[PDB]
This record gives sequence, C-alpha cells and structure tokens, in this order.
Amino acid sequence: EVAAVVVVGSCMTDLVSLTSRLPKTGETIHGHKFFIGFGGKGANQCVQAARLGAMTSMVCKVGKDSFGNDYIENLKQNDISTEFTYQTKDAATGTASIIVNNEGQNIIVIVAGANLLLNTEDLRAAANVISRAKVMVCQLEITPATSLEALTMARRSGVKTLFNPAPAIADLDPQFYTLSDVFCCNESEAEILTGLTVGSAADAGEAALVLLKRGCQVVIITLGAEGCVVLSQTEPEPKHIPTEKVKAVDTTGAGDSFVGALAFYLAYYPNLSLEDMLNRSNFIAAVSVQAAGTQSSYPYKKDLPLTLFLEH
Amino acid sequence: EEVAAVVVVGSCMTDLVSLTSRLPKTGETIHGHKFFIGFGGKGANQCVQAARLGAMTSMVCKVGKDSFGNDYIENLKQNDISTEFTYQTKDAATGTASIIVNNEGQNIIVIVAGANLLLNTEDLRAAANVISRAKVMVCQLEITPATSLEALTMARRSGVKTLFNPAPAIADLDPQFYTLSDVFCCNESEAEILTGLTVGSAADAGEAALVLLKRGCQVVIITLGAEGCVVLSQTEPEPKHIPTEKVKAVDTTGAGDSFVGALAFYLAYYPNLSLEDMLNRSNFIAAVSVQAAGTQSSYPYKKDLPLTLFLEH
Ligand SMILES: Nc1ncnc2c1ncn2[C@@H]1O[C@H](COP(=O)(O)O)[C@@H](O)[C@H]1O
Ligand SMILES: Nc1ncnc2c1ncn2[C@@H]1O[C@H](COP(=O)(O)O)[C@@H](O)[C@H]1O
Ligand SMILES: [Cl-]
Ligand code: NA
Ligand code: NA
Ligand code: NA
Ligand code: NA
Repeated sequence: EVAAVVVVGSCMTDLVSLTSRLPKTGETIHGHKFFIGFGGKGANQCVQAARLGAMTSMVCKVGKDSFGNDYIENLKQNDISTEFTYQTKDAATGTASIIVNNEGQNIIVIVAGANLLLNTEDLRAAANVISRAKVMVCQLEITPATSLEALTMARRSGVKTLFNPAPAIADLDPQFYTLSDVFCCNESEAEILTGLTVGSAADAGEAALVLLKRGCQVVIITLGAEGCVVLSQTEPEPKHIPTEKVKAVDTTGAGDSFVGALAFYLAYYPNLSLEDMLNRSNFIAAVSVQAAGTQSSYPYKKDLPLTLFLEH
Repeated sequence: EEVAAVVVVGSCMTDLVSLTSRLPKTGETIHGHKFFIGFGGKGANQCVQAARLGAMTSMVCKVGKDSFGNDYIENLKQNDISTEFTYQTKDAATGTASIIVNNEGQNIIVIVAGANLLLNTEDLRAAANVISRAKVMVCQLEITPATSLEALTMARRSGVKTLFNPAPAIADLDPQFYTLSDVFCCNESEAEILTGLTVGSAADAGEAALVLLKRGCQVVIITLGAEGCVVLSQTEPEPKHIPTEKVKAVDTTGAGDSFVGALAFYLAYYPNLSLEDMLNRSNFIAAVSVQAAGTQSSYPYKKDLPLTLFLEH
C-alpha cells in the first residue's frame, strides 16, 4: 500500500547501564543492569503513527552492523516500510550510551553515526514514496541540510510538511520556517530558537508568534503537563489547549508520541479542526507518559478509546 | 577432530566504545565522534590469543540469547575456538562493557556482567570430558567466584594444570584460589589489592609476589606493563625480573589478556620450555598487541610472528 506518512530522520540505539555511582576518570565501575532500547526522534515519531494505524515509511540510515539489522527488525515489527532505510558500512548505527546512578543522575554520550550520512542522493532515490505521501515529518537528528531537502522535496509535490526542530539549533536556516506547514517544538527549543524566556503559556504564545512571523503556517509549542499552545497564519491568537493531569510514570519520548500522533491525524483525519487534532494528540502522548520505556510506552489503536478515531 | 589442549572457563563481554573530546561531567549530555563495537571479556580475550597462536581451545562461558550473544559465538567460531560449551540463556543479556574515551586516551568504563554470572555448576559438569583431556585450564574473576573455584577444582582433580588470573582483583580472595593455582598471574594494581602492599617497582613486586607465593601458589607472575614481568616459584623463590623491549605503544588495552593467553599456549604445547623462556615469548606477543588498536583485533596470529617463538627445547 502507498505510505501516507513518510518520516525522514533518525534511528538511534539506547545502550543503558545502571550503576550505584557514576564513574570517575580512569575508573571502572560494575553496574547492576544493562538494557537496550530503540530510540531516535524519527523512528519514535514513525512508530507512534504506525501504531495508530498509519501506513508509514521510514527514510533513514543505520549501519550495516547488528544494531542496524536489529533496528530494521524493530521497524518491521511495527509495520513500518523499510524500503528506504539505508544501511551503510561507513559508520555505525547511531548510539546513545547512558549511565544512570542510584540518585537518578546520568551521563549521556551520543554518537549520531550513520544518521549523519543520510544524504540528498538517498532522499532522491525515495522520491516515489515522498511524492505520494500526505505528510512528511522531519527533525534535526540528521544533517540539517538533509532535513531541509526533504522538506523541499515534500513542498514541490504538495505534501504537507511537519517539522520538529529538535534538538534545536540557535542559527536555524530561515528556510526551515518557510518550508514548514506545521512547526512543532517544546519550551526549551523555542527559547533556543527565539532567544526568549518561556516560563509560562503566555510567554510561549509570544515565542510562538516570533516563530510564526518567520513564515511557519502553523506553530505548536508543547508544554509538558500543561498541554500545548497553537497559533496559525489564519488565526494568530495563541490558543492554549490544556491536558487533564495524569500520574506520570516516565515522560521520556512524550514529544515524539505527540508529533507522531499529529502526523497520523494530518494524514488520516484532515477534516478535524486543529484544536481537535491537538486534543487527541495530547491524550495519546499523555498515555505514553504513564508507562516506561519510550517506544514500548506508545499505545496501539486497539488499547485506546474508540472516540479518538471517529468524527465529532 | 583435535582435542582441545586449552580450556578457558570465564567471561565474554561486548565492548561498546564511544570516542569523545572530553569525558562527560555528572548530568551532561555530550556528543562523541565515533562508536565501535568490539569483542571483549577477559576469558574470551585469553582464549582468542591462544587460538591465534595455534592452540585448540574450548571456551566455556555463558552469553545471552540476544544479538550480542549470537555475534559473540560467531566471533569465537571465526577464531577457531570450540563453542560446544558456550551457553546462551534467555535470562540475562550478554555481558557488556560500556567505555567512553577522550582524546587523551583517558576513560570511564561501566561493566555489566550479565549472562556471565549465570554460568553455573551444571554447565561446568557437562564439560567434564573436555576438561579431563585438556592440558591447561584458564580462569579469571569475571564470572561467579564460586564458578571459577569449581573450574579450578575440576582441573586439579583431572591433573590439568591451572592458570589463574585474579582479575579484577578483590581484597580477601578465598584462600583456595591460591592453593588451586599452579600458575597465578596478575598485574601490579591487582597485587596491591590482594596483598595490601604498594607496588611501585619491580623490587616491590617481588615482595608482593612472595606473599602471594606463601599463600600456596606453585608459580606467581606479576606483569609490569612496559617493565615486562616478575616471576617466582616454589622451587625457585627468588624473584626473577624479565624485561621487555621499549616499543612504541599504540593501545595497551587487553595486553594482559594477550600475555595470559600466550602463556596458556606455551604451557599446553611447549611444556618443556623453561618458565623464563615462556615468559619472554609471552612478553613479546603481548608487546605486539600493544602496537595496534582494538583489543582482540590487535592479537597476532602465528603466521605474522617470528618463527623463533615456535621452536622447542
Ligand atoms: N507530565 C505530563 N502529563 C501529561 N501529559 C504530558 C506530560 N508531559 C508531557 N505530556 C504530553 O506529551 C507532550 C510532550 O511535551 P514536552 O514535555 O514539551 O515534550 C505534551 O505536549 C503533552 O501532550
Ligand atoms: N608499553 C608496553 N610495552 C611492551 N609490553 C607491554 C607494554 N604494556 C604492556 N605490555 C605487555 O603486556 C603485559 C601486561 O601488562 P599489564 O597490563 O601491566 O599487566 C606486560 O607483562 C607486557 O608483557
Ligand atoms: Cl563499587
Ligand atoms: Na521533542
Ligand atoms: Na513513557
Ligand atoms: Na590483566
Ligand atoms: Na593493542
């Protein structure tokens, strides 16, 4: 089947060691638990959309190494097309090595790896899939130039663009904004992007407006527990969409659950209002927040209320 | 076809190595510039070196039923090591060593033993016929102490020479580890932990070695990085220093394991060399490993070494 949602972006393998204390320079320490997790903002977004029922295609680059083979199998296991998941001998699969002590303090070492080698030729080979999609989703864990090209290829075929500038970059190219039909980020990303302080939903509306003035059609800033705030060119007044309090268990990758869900709605429920989409998206993300383990916490359609999948 | 003359009961671990500009401070997320996966664990390293010199080896160990463990078995097989008693378990992940290295080669290392801790007495018992035909058993401390102790007893009772490497070392090690060791081999910092003494010299090491010898080892060897090693025996208790040639070290990681795996090779295949001789050859082989990167990848093959290392008494 033709994929409605195409995600051009990152896969990363989380390599997590639990220890009683963090090591000092020169020290070997014995930890008490290791585990592997599937991450990367692209793949996370793609998985959430897929689990809600989207036909997706993941365009990305991993290693020709075990991590990369295992990533491919995780995508397939989630019913994501891996036709343009490239494997390269030139770098390892992206990694995040995470050490956490008994106090919850951590050290993280990220090696973007093969994700940085995804390039223009790769995306051109994927032109069929990109052109026939309804939504293209991009972030900033691959080369910026590659994301920019993906956005451009989407615009030239009339595909809707959902851009998530995460992690944020202070001097982001002005074209990112003009190429973004929907531009979605969090509070600390907005601060980096605009130079402002965002300690309130009001402060966020002001940062959102700056971003909107740079040429995004729609700007959405996520606000953790506080839900999100939205503006558009047609409706420039910031509208706050709260989300009902829940007992958060692990909020890791909540933003990716949100974005993936938004991608799902944009592609499959185009006639919902934007306000409506963002409620459903907030809800789905809030579900992810109540279980551990990032992708493993992303709900499937069958475990969610049927109301999220009807009109009204 | 061929009987394994060297049996190694011990650890496999997957090395997960991130190169960075600086080591991360508490709470910090940093970006590194390179990631490598490697095959480690003191047992497997020892075994690989012996195998590459020509020994028929058998690796007794436990890894996960996971990708790391399937990859580890393929590494062993690729090095011509028997994996008949390399067990795989659903109950834990393959052991890991998560390593961050900065531009200066300083590091932080987090080891998670994982499946290596589940190697148990039933697993060893199945290996009894192999142990009984071996010439040398090699153990370390990266599996359960009790499992290593049982491997050493199973070796003794079959008349198989025991080569014990108490690494990582621990204060107040069971007295039986010494009495069950025909050859007991460790480095300077291990010797300090084991004896409570300070070893900042080859002379200091001889004194630590003597303590260790008094606890009942037949032969004690302490490795001394660039200084080579020092040896004592019950029959010859005077410490003998064996130096080794200044070479330009590129990466000394796993050099000790190269040294031990070579020694294991000699004990098994050249039993009539003098001990002094064995330790020159071993020093040399370990010194070659130090001139290339990547632990097992730096361990030389017999065909790439001077033919003089393979001649008899
Ligand atoms: N503590 C929380 N309680 C309920 N929902 C949350 C919480 N944190 C995040 N979310 C949801 O997931 C998204 C992730 O937002 P952020 O925390 O800005 O990455 C939010 O916009 C909410 O929809
Ligand atoms: N810089 C070096 N030059 C030559 N040989 C070395 C060097 N570092 C380690 N080795 C060899 O590997 C053994 C193990 O060293 P150590 O890690 O100190 O136990 C030594 O006994 C030497 O045979
Ligand atoms: Cl400790
Ligand atoms: Na985010
Ligand atoms: Na979660
Ligand atoms: Na050692
Ligand atoms: Na080396």
